[PDB]
Amino acid sequence: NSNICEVCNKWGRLFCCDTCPRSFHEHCHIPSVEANKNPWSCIFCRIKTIQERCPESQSGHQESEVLMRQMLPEEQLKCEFLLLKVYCDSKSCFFASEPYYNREGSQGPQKPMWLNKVKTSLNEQMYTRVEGFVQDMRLIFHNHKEFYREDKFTRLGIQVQDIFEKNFRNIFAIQETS
Ligand SMILES: [Zn+2]
Ligand SMILES: [Zn+2]
Ligand SMILES: [Zn+2]
Repeated sequence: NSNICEVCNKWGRLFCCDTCPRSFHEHCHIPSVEANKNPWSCIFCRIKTIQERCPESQSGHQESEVLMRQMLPEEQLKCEFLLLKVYCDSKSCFFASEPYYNREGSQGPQKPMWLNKVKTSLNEQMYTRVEGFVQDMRLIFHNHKEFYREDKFTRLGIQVQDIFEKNFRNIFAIQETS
């Protein structure tokens, strides 16, 4: 196995995947690494198994159809993985915890959102459809863009949204277009 966490790339107290070489800190993995389970397969392995069990699940889909899906186990899992993929980029540190807003010439968003709040919402099964999770994810970056205006710090929002959107199209097998 790897000697660093796959998500945050740091050493420490790591839990090792039994079906691939990846390793994780307890609360870096989503869901948090399970108490027992021998052997244990990580989220990457579990997502791979879904695809292998239903090869056709990789044929192209319409975003509109994906967003209306109910958060049954497999969609719950895919959303956990997509969130994990955002946390894997170091730039996610800017969006992880609860933000605050006091900048001259700007007003805070009406509905603040951050990655840890989405993490909790997923953990407590608060979303009934994929749409709920994707809306909150996109809100994080949209709140950022609006608040930071012409400061070049706005680009952090663009960069992390691009990671989200690429991984969304990949995980949910969205039909490729120009
Ligand atoms: Zn970690
Ligand atoms: Zn694995
Ligand atoms: Zn099948």
